[PDB]
Amino acid sequence: LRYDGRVAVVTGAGAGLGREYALLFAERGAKVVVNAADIVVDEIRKAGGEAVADYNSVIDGAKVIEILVNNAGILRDRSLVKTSEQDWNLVNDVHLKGSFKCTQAAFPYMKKQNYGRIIMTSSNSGIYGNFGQVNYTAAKMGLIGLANTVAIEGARNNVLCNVIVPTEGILPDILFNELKPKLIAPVVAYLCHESCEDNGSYIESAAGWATKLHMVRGKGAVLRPSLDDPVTIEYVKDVWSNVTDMSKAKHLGAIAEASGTLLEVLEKLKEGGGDAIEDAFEFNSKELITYALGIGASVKNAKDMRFLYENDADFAAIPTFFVLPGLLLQMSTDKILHGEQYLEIVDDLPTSGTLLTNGKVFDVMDKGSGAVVVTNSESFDESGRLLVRNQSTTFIVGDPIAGVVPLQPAPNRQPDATVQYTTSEDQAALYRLSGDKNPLHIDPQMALLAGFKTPILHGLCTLGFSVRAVLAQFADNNPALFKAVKVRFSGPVIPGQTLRVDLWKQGTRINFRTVVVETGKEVISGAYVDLK
Amino acid sequence: LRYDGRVAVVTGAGAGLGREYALLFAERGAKVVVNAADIVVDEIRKAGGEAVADYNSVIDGAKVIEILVNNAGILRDRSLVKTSEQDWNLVNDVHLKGSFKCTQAAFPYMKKQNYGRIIMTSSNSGIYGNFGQVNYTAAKMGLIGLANTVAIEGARNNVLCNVIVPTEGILPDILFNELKPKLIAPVVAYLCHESCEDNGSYIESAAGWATKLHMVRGKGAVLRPSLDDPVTIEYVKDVWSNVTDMSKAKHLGAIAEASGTLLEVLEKLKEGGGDAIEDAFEFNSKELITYALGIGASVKNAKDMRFLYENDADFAAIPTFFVLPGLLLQMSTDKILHGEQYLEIVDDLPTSGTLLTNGKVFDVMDKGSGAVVVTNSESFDESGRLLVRNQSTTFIVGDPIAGVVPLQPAPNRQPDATVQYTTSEDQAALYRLSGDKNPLHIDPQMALLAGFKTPILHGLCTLGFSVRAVLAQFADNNPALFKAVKVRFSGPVIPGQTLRVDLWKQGTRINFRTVVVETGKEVISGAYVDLK
Repeated sequence: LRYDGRVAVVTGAGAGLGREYALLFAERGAKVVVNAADIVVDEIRKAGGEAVADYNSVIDGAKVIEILVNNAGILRDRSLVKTSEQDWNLVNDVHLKGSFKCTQAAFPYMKKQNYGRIIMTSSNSGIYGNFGQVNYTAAKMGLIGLANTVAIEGARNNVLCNVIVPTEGILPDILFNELKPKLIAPVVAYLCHESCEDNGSYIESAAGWATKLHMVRGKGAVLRPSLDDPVTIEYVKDVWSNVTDMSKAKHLGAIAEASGTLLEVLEKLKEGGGDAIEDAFEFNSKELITYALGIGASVKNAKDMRFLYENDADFAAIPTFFVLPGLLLQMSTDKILHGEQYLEIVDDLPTSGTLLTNGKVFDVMDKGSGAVVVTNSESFDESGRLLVRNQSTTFIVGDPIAGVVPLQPAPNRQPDATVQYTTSEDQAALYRLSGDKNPLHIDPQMALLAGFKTPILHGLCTLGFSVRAVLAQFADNNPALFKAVKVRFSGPVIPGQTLRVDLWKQGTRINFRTVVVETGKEVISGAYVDLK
Repeated sequence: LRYDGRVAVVTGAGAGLGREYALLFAERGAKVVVNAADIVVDEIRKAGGEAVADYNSVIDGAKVIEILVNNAGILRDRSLVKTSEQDWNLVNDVHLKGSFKCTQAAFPYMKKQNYGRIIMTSSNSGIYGNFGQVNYTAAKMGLIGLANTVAIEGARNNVLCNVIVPTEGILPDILFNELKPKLIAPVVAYLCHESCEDNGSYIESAAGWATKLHMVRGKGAVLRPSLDDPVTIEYVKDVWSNVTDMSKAKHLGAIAEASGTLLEVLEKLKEGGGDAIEDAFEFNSKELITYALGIGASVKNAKDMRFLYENDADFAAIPTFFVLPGLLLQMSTDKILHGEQYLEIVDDLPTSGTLLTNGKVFDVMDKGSGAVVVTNSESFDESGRLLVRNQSTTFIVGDPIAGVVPLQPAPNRQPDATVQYTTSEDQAALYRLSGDKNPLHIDPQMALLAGFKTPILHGLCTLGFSVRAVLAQFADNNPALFKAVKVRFSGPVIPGQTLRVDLWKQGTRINFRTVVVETGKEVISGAYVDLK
């Protein structure tokens, strides 16, 4: 890996980092300008290489120019109140202004040639701050903003610009003896080679180790209940833990990205409001298979492999998996017997990704000794495609409007088919791993407090078993044929009990009901699956 | 939420952002200095408030001073080659130098009072870069490095410093009409209130929305095979995808953190070398329970609740769970019949966290038509406590040294106890979710290619069942009494088959063997558990 036919300019090449950038560049074929200087020139030459000396100050970069590594620097470390005009000025001049001048003078030559490699030297002191160094930390972070723009103005003509970040009392020998300039030079050298396509990077390096730094941005938070309200200081406070929550932080690539996300916020806020809920749902094959096993899919069934092994050619979710994002969001906060469920697949389903879901109360009813709340939820993928409609009906102890999906009673005749599934005693202990942690499905004491003699199976688990019976029986176990499910949860199932699913075929629609065999009791009623 | 007994200074308060910072501060009780100015003073006064005018330039901050929001600015947008002396200078002077001067003059008053709130104005242009703006982007990122140090020098006396980041052609009305200065003012106001303890923050805000930005740092990568080798450009290249891998990126709080991690790298490299492997293992109760169910723990057993429900007062891992970090790391790359396993718990086990694990080949042997590789692994928690020793022996078709843990043959007499466990047909389909995805435990075609007639259960799953028999039988199901396990995997188990574990008690040590009941064949041999 060489640098034949290349000219490199190193500022502050008299010593330290610069000096070693000089030697390595010459070592590997490049002809070098050492911007003190004479000692390095003669040493490069004697080692068998081509190089010229330069005595110019970085303020005067035009004469320097006539690869560019900006490395010259000075120190004038003072406290804040003790940092004078000359202190501020001389540090800002050599580091920031100087790098600008020198990059300025070199660029035309690099762009008209369609090849260029520029380097700025920043430091952790700039990145993090450091007591008693305002001038220097202002300057070295300034070099990052300089580079960010030099990178962009050079991009389309192969003129690239990156940032190198070279990291009392007594150090341990192993550390002190590895903190040497010779070990950082090759990172800089690689960032200045033809094969490198890095542009706008921050690379930290020392002691023969390197990493990349970049800025990330939190999800953040809207600062008013609606578009029709102002922003009050009291709201900013009440919402500050969300503003500064970095747990979902992301890196943006360019200013237009930073600018284009505001629209989304405003539109969301406008279409609905502050009485809406939002959350992220990450998944991969692991969660898909965990769920399928939770609802009884088994490798004893050849047709189930597709739901149980990620490398199967037909690997897919059982589509009721997509009740979870809606479910978890709606039970995460309160703004509770799960009584009815509706789920609509609207588009082809993926096998992984990061979903965005919303939550809105759709309808509230009054049933004497109780209230019914109908909650509507939509799930979208990362690019913004709508995947799922979730409508859930809850009863809170203690006339539906249009758009509330009604139940359909069983066709008054013998079922066309029946399917029996035995559940295991661990069915709920397994199903709850898909995210529904309610203690009444596992903890005897909490089940009792919720009015059950033993822990009961999740209603949505029983729905899972039922949709599986529908799909094996009427859709050849093809999940892409599933359109929608609607269900009333009408009774408790105990893990270990046996289910029978009664099915009636009526065109597109499979009516069904689910009975616990040992008691004779109905546990899913008024229910159907729509196929495609 | 008011600002009584507070004096605030706003630069560039004549218009825009500044103007509205002026009004809100006065609106809520503070007496204000509007640094054009007269129009704002008279308007603050008429609205019923106290404020004075100021005509001083930000370069001359001493006269301004006699809360500080630095907001004055200018624009001189030029291309890189077209940015002159006056262009660079005037933008750097008003933004960067000006903010310094003004913060400089105000600090003494804030520190000797033990109360202070300072604000710098940066921009996304600085943070990301923007074509044709070098002077401005250099300056606005410079303000971040300025603030980073002002924050630190003010911290111990309640003098806090934060950064506000206020975000052609035709915009949509909804966006254009919300991009107004009045909506950003309260974020700045909150960052300048007594209740706020934010120091060194970057807060982005616009259109009644806000988030926090911060710099993160990748795990990075060592740039040489050992401490005895130099760093070559060729190695930096070969290793560059690891250097710039941001998938494990973390935020550091201070420069000393950035500096203190280098030592660890050097020491690691020294103790061993480049012939070692490293990886991260994240877990919580979900993975713990997924694993316990995978090895047969069941809510039918009262003593198993502790392994199956996260809110149980005795919630714990079954300790063989901690074979996984070692296992996954060692099978992730090659640098394969699993023949023997050893696992030592060295310290109290947690129920979540992020583990660090290493991998080193300990011994290689030559067994005629095959080679034995003994691999050693250590797992540590986040603070650095050693939790696990993992020694695994593999056979690769086609004299052990000290420190290779030997097998111990069964005591020659009838077992003291026996335990029978039926596995389910889905045992491997479930167990593989704990991370061992080898297709031969699930896919018939791949099992065959690996020389098995049907998919076989993972050997480590069978070890799990066996240690469970040991713990229920001899340790009262107390996982904290488990010290170590050693095993030869001596035959295949098919999911659905029945296991019997034969146990012999001999003080601290429980010898055991595991037999498939239906065939009569031994599947775990030469094996023991050490208890505490």
